Amino acid sequence: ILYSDERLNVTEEPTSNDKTRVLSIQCTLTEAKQVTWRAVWNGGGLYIELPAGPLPEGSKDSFAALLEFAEEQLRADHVFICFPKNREDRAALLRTFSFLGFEIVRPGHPLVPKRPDACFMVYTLE
Repeated sequence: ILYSDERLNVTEEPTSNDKTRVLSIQCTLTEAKQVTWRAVWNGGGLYIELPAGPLPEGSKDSFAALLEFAEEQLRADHVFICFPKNREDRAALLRTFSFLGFEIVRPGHPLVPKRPDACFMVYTLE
């Protein structure tokens, strides 16, 4: 099931009556920016994973908007945003998002704890 709203179209891909699920959110260049996003649903919170998307050349107001909509429907709060470290982008990203009151953490895999260089952020009903 996929619906399209104001320049935003999402497709929900559930799996069984348990466990996590997979969802895709596509945002159009409403403000001159179009990117394909990938988000996985984990429990009562939304998860955002950036496999390979244009980090730079994007505003911050757009991100906040998509966050408000998703939270409305899902009615959740625990939203996480994880993206790589291209060059000059994560700085301002936290500068604004910090207005919410999230926590900064880094990924740690049993094989490769730190190396991929992926900034992970986790926030909940503040």
